Amino acid sequence: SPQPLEQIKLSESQLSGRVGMIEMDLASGRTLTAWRADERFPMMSTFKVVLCGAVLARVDAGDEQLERKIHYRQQDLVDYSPVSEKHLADGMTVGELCAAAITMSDNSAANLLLATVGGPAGLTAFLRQIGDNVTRLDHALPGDARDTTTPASMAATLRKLLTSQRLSARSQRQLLQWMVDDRVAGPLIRSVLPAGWFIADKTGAGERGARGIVALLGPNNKAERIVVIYLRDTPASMAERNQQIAGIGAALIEHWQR
Ligand SMILES: OC[C@H]1O[C@H](O[C@H]2[C@H](O)[C@@H](O)[C@H](OCCCCCCC3CCCCC3)O[C@@H]2CO)[C@H](O)[C@@H](O)[C@@H]1O
Ligand SMILES: *C(=O)/C=C/N[C@@H](C(=O)O)[C@](C)(COC(=O)CCCC(=O)O)S(=O)O
Repeated sequence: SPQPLEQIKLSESQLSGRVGMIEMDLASGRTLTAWRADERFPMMSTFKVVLCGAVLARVDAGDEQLERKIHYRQQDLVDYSPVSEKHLADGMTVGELCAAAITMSDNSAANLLLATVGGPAGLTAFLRQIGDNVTRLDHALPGDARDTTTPASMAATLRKLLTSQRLSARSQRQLLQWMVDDRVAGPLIRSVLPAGWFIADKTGAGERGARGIVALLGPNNKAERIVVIYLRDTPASMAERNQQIAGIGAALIEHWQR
C-alpha cells in the first residue's frame, strides 16, 4: 500500500467523492494525519456513540440508571429495530438500549435514548458543554448542515468522552466496551486485521454514498489511536465504499510509525 495521505487521495479519485479523515493519539490528542478534517460530513449512525456519552453523563450525575427498564410500544418503533423489536413484551434497560444503538445501530433504541437526553437540542447542548461547537444533531444533499460533524470535531469529542474527566471511570470504561462489542463491522474488521491489532468502532451509512467509521486502532493489542473516516457525495456501491475505507486502513497499518 502507499502512504496514508496518498491512499486517501486515491480513494477520492476512485470514488469521485469527498473523504474526511483524522488519525489521532488517544492518550494525548496528537494529530498524525488530517485530510479535510475541518470540512462537514453527515454523521449518520456514528452519532450513536456521542448520544450514549450523554446518557452516561446523566448516569454519573445521578439523573439516570443503566438498570432502568424502559417499556415501549410497537407504534414507537422506527425503521431498523433488530434488537428493540424483540422486546415489546419485556422492555429494555437504558444500558441495553445503548448496547443496541452502538453495537447493532438499532434506530428505535437510539430514538428512545435521544428522548432521555432532551432530543437533538439536548444532545447539541451537551456537545456545546464539552467544547464541541461544530457537531450538530437536528433530527442528504450538499449544503445541508443538519446531523453533521467534522473529522477533527468528532475525534476530539470521542477523545473527551473516553479519556477526559467528563465521564466517570466506570462510564468511560462502559463507552469503550460498547465500541469493542460492535456487531455491524467489528467481527468483519478483525477477520481482515493482522494479528495483534486492536479494534473498536462505530459505523455509519447514508444517502449519496455517505459512509463512515469512528474507530480505535493500534498494534500490540492497544487502543493507540482514534481514526475517523467519513465519505460523502460518491455514487459508488456500498462494497466499493467499504473497500476504499479498508484501503486507507491498510495504508495506516503498513505505515504506522509516524
Ligand atoms: O505490515 C505488513 C502487514 O500487512 C498485511 O496486512 C494487511 C491485511 O492482510 C489486510 O487484510 C488489511 O486490510 C485492511 C483492513 C482494515 C479494516 C478496516 C480498518 C478500519 C479501522 C480504523 C478506522 C478505519 C479503517 O491490510 C493489511 C495491511 O496491508 C499482512 O497480511 C500482514 O501479515 C502484515 O502484518
Ligand atoms: C446508521 O448509519 C444507519 C444507517 N442506515 C440505516 C438507516 O438509515 O437507518 C439503514 C436502515 C441501514 O442500516 C444498516 O444497514 C445497519 C448498519 C448501519 C451502520 O453502519 O451503522 S438504511 O437502509 O440505510
